[PDB]
Amino acid sequence: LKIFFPGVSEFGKESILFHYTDWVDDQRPENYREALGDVVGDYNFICPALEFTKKFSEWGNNAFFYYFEHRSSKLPWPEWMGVMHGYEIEFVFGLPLERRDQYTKAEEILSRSIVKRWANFAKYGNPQETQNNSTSWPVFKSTEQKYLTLNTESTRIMTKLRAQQCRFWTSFFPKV
Amino acid sequence: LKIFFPGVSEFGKESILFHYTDWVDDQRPENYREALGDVVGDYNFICPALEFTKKFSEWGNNAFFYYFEHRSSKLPWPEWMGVMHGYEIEFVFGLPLERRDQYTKAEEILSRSIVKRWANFAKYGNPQETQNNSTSWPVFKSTEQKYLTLNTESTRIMTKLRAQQCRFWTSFFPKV
Amino acid sequence: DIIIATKNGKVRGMQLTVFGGTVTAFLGIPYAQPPLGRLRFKKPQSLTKWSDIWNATKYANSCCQNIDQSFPGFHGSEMWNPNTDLSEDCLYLNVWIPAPKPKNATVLIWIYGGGFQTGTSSLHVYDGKFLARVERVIVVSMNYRVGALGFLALPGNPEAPGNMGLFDQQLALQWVQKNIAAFGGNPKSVTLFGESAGAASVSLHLLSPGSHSLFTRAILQSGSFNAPWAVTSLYEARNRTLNLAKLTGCSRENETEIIKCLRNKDPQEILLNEAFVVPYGTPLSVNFGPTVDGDFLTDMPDILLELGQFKKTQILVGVNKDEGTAFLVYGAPGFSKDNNSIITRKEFQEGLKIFFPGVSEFGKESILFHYTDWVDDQRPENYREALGDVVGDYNFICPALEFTKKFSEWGNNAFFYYFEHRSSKLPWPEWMGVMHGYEIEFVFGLPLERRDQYTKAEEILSRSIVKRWANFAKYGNPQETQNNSTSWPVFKSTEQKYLTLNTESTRIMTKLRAQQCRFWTSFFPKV
Ligand SMILES: *[C@@H]1O[C@H](CO[C@H]2O[C@@H](C)[C@@H](O)[C@@H](O)[C@@H]2O)[C@@H](O[C@@H]2O[C@H](CO)[C@@H](O)[C@H](O)[C@H]2NC(C)=O)[C@H](O)[C@H]1NC(C)=O
Ligand SMILES: *[C@@H]1O[C@H](CO[C@H]2O[C@@H](C)[C@@H](O)[C@@H](O)[C@@H]2O)[C@@H](O[C@@H]2O[C@H](CO)[C@@H](O)[C@H](O)[C@H]2NC(C)=O)[C@H](O)[C@H]1NC(C)=O
Ligand SMILES: *[C@@H]1O[C@H](CO[C@H]2O[C@@H](C)[C@@H](O)[C@@H](O)[C@@H]2O)[C@@H](O)[C@H](O)[C@H]1NC(C)=O
Ligand SMILES: *[C@@H]1O[C@H](CO)[C@@H](O)[C@H](O)[C@H]1NC(C)=O
Ligand SMILES: *[C@@H]1O[C@H](CO)[C@@H](O)[C@H](O)[C@H]1NC(C)=O
Ligand SMILES: *[C@@H]1O[C@H](CO)[C@@H](O)[C@H](O)[C@H]1NC(C)=O
Ligand SMILES: *[C@@H]1O[C@H](CO)[C@@H](O)[C@H](O)[C@H]1NC(C)=O
Ligand SMILES: *[C@@H]1O[C@H](CO)[C@@H](O)[C@H](O)[C@H]1NC(C)=O
Ligand SMILES: *P(=O)(O)N(CC)CC
Ligand SMILES: [Cl-]
Ligand SMILES: [Cl-]
Ligand SMILES: [Cl-]
Ligand SMILES: [Cl-]
Ligand SMILES: [Cl-]
Ligand SMILES: [Cl-]
Ligand SMILES: [Cl-]
Ligand SMILES: [Cl-]
Ligand SMILES: [Cl-]
Ligand code: NA
Ligand code: NA
Repeated sequence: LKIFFPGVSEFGKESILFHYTDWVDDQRPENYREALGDVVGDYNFICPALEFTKKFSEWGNNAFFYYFEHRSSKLPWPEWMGVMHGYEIEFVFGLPLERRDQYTKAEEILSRSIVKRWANFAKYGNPQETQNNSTSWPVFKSTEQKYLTLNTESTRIMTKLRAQQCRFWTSFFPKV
Repeated sequence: LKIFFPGVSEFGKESILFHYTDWVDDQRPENYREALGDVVGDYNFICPALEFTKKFSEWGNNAFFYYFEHRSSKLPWPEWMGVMHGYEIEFVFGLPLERRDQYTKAEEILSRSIVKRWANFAKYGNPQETQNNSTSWPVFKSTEQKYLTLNTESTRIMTKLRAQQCRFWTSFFPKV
Repeated sequence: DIIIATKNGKVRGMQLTVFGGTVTAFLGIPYAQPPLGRLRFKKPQSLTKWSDIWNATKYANSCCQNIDQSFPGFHGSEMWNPNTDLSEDCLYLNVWIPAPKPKNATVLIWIYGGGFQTGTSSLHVYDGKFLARVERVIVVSMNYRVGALGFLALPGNPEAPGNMGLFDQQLALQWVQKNIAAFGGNPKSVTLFGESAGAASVSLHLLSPGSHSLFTRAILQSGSFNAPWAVTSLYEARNRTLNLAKLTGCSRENETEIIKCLRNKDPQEILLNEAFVVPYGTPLSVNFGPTVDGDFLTDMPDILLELGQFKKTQILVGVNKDEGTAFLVYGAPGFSKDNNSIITRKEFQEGLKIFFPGVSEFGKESILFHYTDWVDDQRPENYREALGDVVGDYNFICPALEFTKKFSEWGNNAFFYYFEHRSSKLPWPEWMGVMHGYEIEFVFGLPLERRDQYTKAEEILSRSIVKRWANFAKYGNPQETQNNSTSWPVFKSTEQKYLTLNTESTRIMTKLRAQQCRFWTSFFPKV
């Protein structure tokens, strides 16, 4: 926390530790490894993207939020780093549509779908994949905060990503 | 804080200090004297009474909440202790209706009104003073949290007493 | 060196250090032909075009006007008196711009009050250099003609049509439309703001077809055109124009001759006679003000308001906690700024005669009935407090609240403030409380100057108002979004939520003076 939160009241940092280390439970050895990464990505990316989406949508425009959960079959970084920052891009750009290329079959399908949703969004303002019985992507509203999960198995509609974490980053931390 | 919050993580207590000492501004010499009392009465009385009232009312019953702001003309405790715990009782019981007794005129009127509201509540479930162009006492709802202020000058309808303080006592502190 | 090219010529401004930074100020830019001689009492005539550099390096002449001589040497009163020479050649304006030159800055245009009989844009409390520095808006202010010179009316007749001084403001809003891009300003984002008669002025430009496209939003501090002092009737205006003629031996039979005669008079002769054009007036008399002229104002403005005939845009509207007090030392028996002014019932009564001259007896008993049902009859400052509430509720507070309601019923967002902070530096005594006119220095940021003996809580208070005023102007929403500030709710009929402005805690409340204004608003207009 000292690395990532340099100045950084001591109480600021205890507060991050308090929020992120109420273990369930204190047994699991990868507890603190998993907490540091969530701290970093929730503070830096996830809550600020969710807060932008809320505020933006409160002025009346349609907004769609995704949660990307697929780890590349070809990721060179180790397993513990999971679904990393930067690693949806090759799905968005379609690199897995190139079969010459050693991605799984489920990855081609996954990327074909994202490409289609990205392109429908661009042409028509609506990120639907309309042909293949795909889960329908609901608009994101304050109040419901529905988002769509992107993964090889089943995509889901869920609500209020990191509600508890981001209440922390969003209401409390800016105060310290 | 050590006196009132004995065991009492150190971080618990810093958190109270953080919440209650963001001065506006750091100039005022009675800043810390005023903060300690608010800490004590918000934690011990005010937020728990407001949370009870909310939760109770969420099940459908009419609920009325008052904020008593009048300091007795006869208070023996010093001025800085202000509108103290325990000192509405003599207004509720009508002691100021006894003129023999050295309370101001505005205090007789104030107590006559409370007596009337207390008694109408008891007989009719509605704490209104209906005859003397009195401010009407709105029910307390979650959502609006309207309450009525009781004082000699003008009674008011206000909303969300100590909203910021009690978010602290109510959501956060129980965690420490 | 800082020269800006305008449609009529180049103008040179001056640099100013404010808070370790710099604002450029162009004080004294002319915006119309001087309204002298043949032009006296006429609509401002557009400005000719000058080669060479006009130097805008000091404030210009203030318009001719009577001066407050009640309290010589007293800063409370004399802070409002003019501080540049009086002259009929007073049609000038001031521009303050952030340094560096902003790219497309929001514009705040100030319109001073003074009962339409007095005032000037060059007062210290109207100095927009703090706003420019702090919020990087552009501040513009203008002098416009006051008294008979600015509002004499002989309805229909262009030699003295009425409302000239509102036309002066207008022609100034025009100069901003044509000229303010040159200065880095956005003509498409202009907010008018003004206090007292200056606020009534802002509210009539909301009603004037000719002003519709010369601004975006409006702020009205302690004033609106539905206040009882704000519009002179056609009846009264004629009486007054003829009474003026009579008093200067200018009675004629050819109204065009009355005017030619009045144009031979000299400014002092005219000024000197204004106060007596009415059999009696009050400390709140507006002898020569706005009239329905069929030009600037096309119909009684109460009718325009009721029937939704005004520019559709957001408004910010406010009043101060003790509007009425300042007037009581100008003629109410037993009042004085030099003591605590505990008056008697019979004094209260004689005071209603002061403020409510004609004035059915029953009208006045009705005010007494409404305002003297004591709770309770014990308190010695009871009648002192009632007279001031009477005066400020009738004259400012209820008419501002009624304007806000009616305006908002047509669909626009509206925000209402209740200003409750008394200046740590107020020279007037304590009993006069939060006085009319004393929010202005907070709005203009004078308390941001620490050199200056305001408390810390006052700096913070003014920084916040500045921020809310500026967000309103740029974005139509008077929020202070960064510092966990109370959120300012829109004002709706039905709820009538308003925000309180004070050093301790700001609140959301509802239905300011509900009981008082039911009185002024439904009942009194009947008497
Ligand atoms: C409309 O004007 C007349 C004019 O009366 C005035 O004469 C002016 C030149 C000026 O000196 C002024 O002070 C003076 O009163 C008003 O008529 C007057 O009204 C009062 C009360 O009604 C009488 O006591 C005066 O004697 C009377 N004067 C004359 C010569 O008729 C009239 O009141 C006015 N209307 C209003 C009330 O504004
Ligand atoms: C508060 O002062 C007022 C104002 O009148 C006076 O101003 C004082 C400060 C003092 O210089 C005094 O001599 C001056 O006249 C007082 O009202 C006055 O009351 C006096 C007492 O007889 C009357 O003579 C006046 O008519 C009246 N003045 C007017 C024209 O309004 C007032 O009595 C005083 N009261 C206090 C101390 O509460
Ligand atoms: C400056 O911005 C211009 C428009 O900005 C305004 O839009 C208005 C409708 C109003 O809402 C204001 O409050 C906005 O700020 C734009 O058209 C101009 O071209 C811009 N000029 C520049 C940068 O030179
Ligand atoms: C739709 O379905 C076909 C066959 O089932 C498949 O080949 C293709 O990848 C799908 N298209 C999209 C847009 O996902
Ligand atoms: C109602 O009013 C009367 C007279 O104004 C007063 O004596 C009494 O105290 C009031 N009653 C109540 C219930 O407050
Ligand atoms: C304008 O001011 C500048 C000061 O440098 C100078 O050129 C000149 O004296 C002025 N022009 C006048 C006085 O008309
Ligand atoms: C009145 O005489 C004046 C002299 O200029 C003139 O303005 C006007 O035409 C005359 N009005 C009439 C027709 O009486
Ligand atoms: C916001 O907060 C800072 C520090 O607490 C303060 O210096 C500043 O005055 C505030 N800004 C506004 C717009 O009130
Ligand atoms: P304002 O301009 O101060 N004014 C309204 C008439 C009070 C005298
Ligand atoms: Cl475990
Ligand atoms: Cl799917
Ligand atoms: Cl989650
Ligand atoms: Cl302080
Ligand atoms: Cl009441
Ligand atoms: Cl509170
Ligand atoms: Cl009393
Ligand atoms: Cl606040
Ligand atoms: Cl009120
Ligand atoms: Na915390
Ligand atoms: Na009546």
